[PDB]
Amino acid sequence: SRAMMNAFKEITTMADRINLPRNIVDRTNNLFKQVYEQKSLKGRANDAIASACLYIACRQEGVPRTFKEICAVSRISKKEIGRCFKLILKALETSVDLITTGDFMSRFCSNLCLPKQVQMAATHIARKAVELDLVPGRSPISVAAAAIYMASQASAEKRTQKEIGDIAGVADVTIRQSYRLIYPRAPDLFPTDFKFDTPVDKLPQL
Repeated sequence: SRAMMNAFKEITTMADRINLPRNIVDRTNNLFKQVYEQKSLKGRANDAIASACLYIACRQEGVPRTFKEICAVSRISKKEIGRCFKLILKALETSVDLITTGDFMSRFCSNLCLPKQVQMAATHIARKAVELDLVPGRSPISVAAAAIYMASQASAEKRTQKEIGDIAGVADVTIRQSYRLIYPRAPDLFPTDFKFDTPVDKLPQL
């Protein structure tokens, strides 16, 4: 047992750089030990397997912007976390898709001190994203709550998957399946309003 003890130090060191509490460090640790012996993770990326697990326990509630942020905390082969991620996600998808309807108001989506600047900026992204059909996996209203958590990372306004997506009582497959594939290689969905409070000029991924 060696790499196993090395993946536990990368699971707690990653949450310490994401500004998250030990709560996310308790899920990323139990997430790696639960998928550390999978039939596709003999041990070729202890830091890449933990980073993904972090994007899970945090995407549920405790991560601003999106995975693009949970990645800035880890730098172990960014070409693997993407794969190993789909593996730790299949072992625990979610099964929350049971609303995707109580998000048309978009008024209670800013109960965490969020500025309307990102509220009108998010609608602009889902405006051309839903009108162009880039990821109609679930429904259109899903792009509404996914555009709110997507604008938080491009409107110089960071938030949390909880106060940004959980407050929408929509579904985890709406924000994660809305941007999971709503861009070819960047957020080029803005119509012209979203001036891009943040200087990303290329902020893909949610």
